[PDB]
Amino acid sequence: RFYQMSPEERLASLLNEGQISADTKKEFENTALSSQIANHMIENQISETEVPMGVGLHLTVDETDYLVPMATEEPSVIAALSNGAKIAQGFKTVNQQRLMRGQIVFYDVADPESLIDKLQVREAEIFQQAELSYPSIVKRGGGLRDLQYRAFDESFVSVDFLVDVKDAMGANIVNAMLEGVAELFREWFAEQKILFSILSNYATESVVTMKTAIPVSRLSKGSNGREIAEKIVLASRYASLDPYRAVTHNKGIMNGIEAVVLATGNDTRAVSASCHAFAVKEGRYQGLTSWTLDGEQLIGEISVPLALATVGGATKVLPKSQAAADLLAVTDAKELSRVVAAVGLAQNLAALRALVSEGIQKGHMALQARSLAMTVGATGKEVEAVAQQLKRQKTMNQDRALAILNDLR
Amino acid sequence: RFYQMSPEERLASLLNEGQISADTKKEFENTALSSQIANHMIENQISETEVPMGVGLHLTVDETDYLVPMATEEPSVIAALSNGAKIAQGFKTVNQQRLMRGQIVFYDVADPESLIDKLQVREAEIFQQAELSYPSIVKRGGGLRDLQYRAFDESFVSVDFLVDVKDAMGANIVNAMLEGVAELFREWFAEQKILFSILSNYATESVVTMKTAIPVSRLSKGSNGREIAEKIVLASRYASLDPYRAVTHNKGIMNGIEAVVLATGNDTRAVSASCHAFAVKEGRYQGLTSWTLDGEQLIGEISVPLALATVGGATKVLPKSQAAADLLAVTDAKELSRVVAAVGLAQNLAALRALVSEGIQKGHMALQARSLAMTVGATGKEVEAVAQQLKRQKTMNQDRALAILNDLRK
Ligand SMILES: CCCCc1ccc(NS(=O)(=O)c2ccc(O)c(C(=O)O)c2)cc1
Ligand SMILES: CCCCc1ccc(NS(=O)(=O)c2ccc(O)c(C(=O)O)c2)cc1
Ligand SMILES: [Ca+2]
Repeated sequence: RFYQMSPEERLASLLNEGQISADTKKEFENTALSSQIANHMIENQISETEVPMGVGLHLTVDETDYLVPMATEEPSVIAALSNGAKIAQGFKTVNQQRLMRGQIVFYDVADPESLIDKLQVREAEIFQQAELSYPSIVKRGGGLRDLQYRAFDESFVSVDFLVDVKDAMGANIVNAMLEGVAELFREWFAEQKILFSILSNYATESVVTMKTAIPVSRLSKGSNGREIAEKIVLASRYASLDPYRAVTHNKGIMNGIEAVVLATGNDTRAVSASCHAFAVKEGRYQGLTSWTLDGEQLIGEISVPLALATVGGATKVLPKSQAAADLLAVTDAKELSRVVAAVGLAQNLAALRALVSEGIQKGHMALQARSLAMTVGATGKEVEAVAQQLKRQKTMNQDRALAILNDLR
Repeated sequence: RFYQMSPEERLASLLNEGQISADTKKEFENTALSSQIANHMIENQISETEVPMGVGLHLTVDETDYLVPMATEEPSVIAALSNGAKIAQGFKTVNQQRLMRGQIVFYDVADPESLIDKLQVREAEIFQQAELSYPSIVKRGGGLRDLQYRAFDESFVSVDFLVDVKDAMGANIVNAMLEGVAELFREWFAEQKILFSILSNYATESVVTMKTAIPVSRLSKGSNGREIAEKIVLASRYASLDPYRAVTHNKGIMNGIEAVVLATGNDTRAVSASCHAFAVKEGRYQGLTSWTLDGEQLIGEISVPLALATVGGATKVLPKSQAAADLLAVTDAKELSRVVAAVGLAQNLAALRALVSEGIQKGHMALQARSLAMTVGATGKEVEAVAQQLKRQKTMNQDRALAILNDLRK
């Protein structure tokens, strides 16, 4: 059976059955992550996806400078982060919490108030069972912190667990705790029915809020920085009115956030789900940032749930995660979340400035022009000279870039 | 001048400045994607992230069987997809559309009605110029299909463009078209002001709806399949009541969807943004699937916006994307979206069945027992033999798995 075959046997079988070509088999064999690691981490393993990784520059958070590992396939994301970080100069923490959530959900509950009374008088025993079900997190100074109770639909009761999982994302800790407590619940309440017991990825107790305050002159190379700031404010407010913009606005933010999450070995689906769900405010999907003009400064703020990890999951077992974490110089998960939120705000700034100025299309083209200048051998003032001239005609390629460079030499 | 340096020079500089260790530099150098490709795709390039890729099994969509490339770092995702697909047996398309969206947004509009009237009488010219701004897509049978107009509070007007981008995701086509039309708008309306012109990732005209119908006996190896089906229906209903569950429910779906999107070289942020926004219904974030009982069958349905690509972006320039596409063997992007939506529904089925039965933790450990057996060298009948013995006691690691394997071989 395929599940029980070695990776080599799996690839040989796919080729034999005509499901992949010999060239595809050879490419699937071209890997850099150890086969033993890859085949351990997932099931039915055959190969890997390689996502380019680069370095985001100029980010400063609470007066500490960072070099940001960013894994993405999308052109201009990393250059845009670097551009936004450089404009903003620095980011400051406004607020931060870090707890992870789980739930045990009962169903067919005749009297939710009565069930809640029986749970609430037993909270000390629940906390003791939570520790017994995962003792190591308590030893390390974390563990269950709070129990909350919600009733739904005259049938359901959610017992909400708020847990300090220290530097892990917390799925294994929380799920082990919940399974152990659910076993005790089944002993105590043999006639109540538990539907499921599972983590929640909606990590509303891991929200971090970061801000920046930018002199408006930094928003343009000319004298119209205030008029750019006013337009950034309008574009950000427009995301609160039109979900077709809000989705794209937040997608841009996530181009930066997801790139760091992926590079550091964190779970990209969990961050995406928590951030996009948090975008729903007052019943409408809206932007995750706010931009306002205060005096002669453009003020930006982001607020996102970032239950990120510096240990566990794929943060250590994948060697590239460890390499990215060395570059980023962060071992504390609270700090990781502050940095990642700042990346999202810097990314959004670069996007909004471009959108309301030359446009993102022209912004991409300017990056392409500079790349072409560098590829054909321009150095120093030559790079900006070739790139600026490339921008004056619509067709750009290496032949034209070299002709410009050689004409200038 | 980090953007000008070569990748090797970048890594040497980071080492020289004490920002990375020698061991980190060596690991960053351990790469399988061509440096020339990686350095041209992104900026400030130094290395790559490697995401394990496996094969999701048993998926059938509209009576065609598939083998699904899935790139993920999370244990159990691929085996869970395979389990859900096997239980479901097959998926059927309910409906599908495929158009991409962009917008030109005007601001400080004194009279939105008058502006819309002036644009609407000029649609032929808008259609003529959208072609001129990207003629290849029209030559290929695509292009602009519809213009819509929305006015807002605070003096904004959005001109909405609905575009057939054929097998591309469409960012380059749509953004080029919008830029060219915006130039024409500026010539026409000197007193109006355009705030921006950009695609929308909220691809509500690329929604696909897929369904499955499952005899309830298939939900348990015992005689209680109907009772499992009832609990799946209630767990799915609960996601309509509690956003704390809905987010996790949809995250599970996206473990499967994102794995295929990533493996095929598609943009994972775009799919995540469109799918999670689409989860908002009647002002509340809810599940992307529905499960009901009808005719002693468990009936599941998913509906997601999937503006996916089989050309462009990273679908061809990354060799692993082409390898994944060979394995998957879809004919066009519409078919890719149908398969990916079916993956999401199969994933959700496997998750809900486990949640209401033995629990996800027990399901993870059963898979870990087999994985440990294979990691230490078990083959054939040894895989299940080692795994079954591992589950009889508490310690789940490689040392114990190897001790069992060597003992069984004595
Ligand atoms: C210094 C470069 C200037 C131009 C530029 C700016 C940003 C990006 N990347 S982005 O922020 O990820 C991004 C991409 C596409 C988008 O549509 C959006 C959005 O609409 O908000 C955001 C790319 C180019
Ligand atoms: C045959 C395996 C049986 C057990 C099992 C089933 C599914 C998965 N993966 S999953 O669907 O991606 C997923 C993971 C974690 C989750 O909390 C959820 C959710 O809550 O919906 C979903 C893993 C294990
Ligand atoms: Ca079916």
